[PDB]
This record gives sequence, structure tokens and C-alpha cells, in this order.
Amino acid sequence: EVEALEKKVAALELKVQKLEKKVEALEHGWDGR
Amino acid sequence: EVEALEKKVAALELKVQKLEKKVEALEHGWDGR
Amino acid sequence: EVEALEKKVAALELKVQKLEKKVEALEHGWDGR
Repeated sequence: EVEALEKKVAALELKVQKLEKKVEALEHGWDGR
Repeated sequence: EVEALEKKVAALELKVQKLEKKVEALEHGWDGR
Repeated sequence: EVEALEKKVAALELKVQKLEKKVEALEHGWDGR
């Protein structure tokens, strides 16, 4: 259970990281995004 | 504890999923979003 | 392990909360965002 939750949490951290990059790019207009 | 963390993680997965949909819609202009 | 996962999950909840605020601001044009 815990090891599977570690994996789910790691997947969430990657997804949140990607969302942060995308949202920052939208907010700041990076490269015209 | 673990069962409550499972629920928190599931809530995060739903919220991240919704954010991904919204951010993709913003990025791609889906339906004029 | 569990206590560390609680902390990671709490960090994710804060990050997702911030993303929701930013994405809602982008979607709704709040304050011209």
C-alpha cells in the first residue's frame, strides 16, 4: 500500500510540475505561449 | 492513516486531472477557451 | 514513511491549490490576468 502510494504521489509530483511549467508559460507568455 | 492518505491522493488525482483539462483547453484554445 | 508521505501530499495540496487559483484567474480574466 505505502509503496503504491509513493508511486502515485511521485506521479502527481511530476504532473503538478508539468502543470506549473505550463501555467507559468501561459502567465508569462514564454516563447509566445 | 494510509486509508486517509489514499483518499487525499485520490482527491489530488481528480484535481490534477481537472487542471490538466483546463490547462490543455487554455493552451489549445478548445471551443474558444 | 507515512509521515513523509503526509508532508509530500500536503505540499501537493498547496501546489494544486495555487495552480487552481492561477488557472481560475487565467480562465476568468481576474484583474486582467
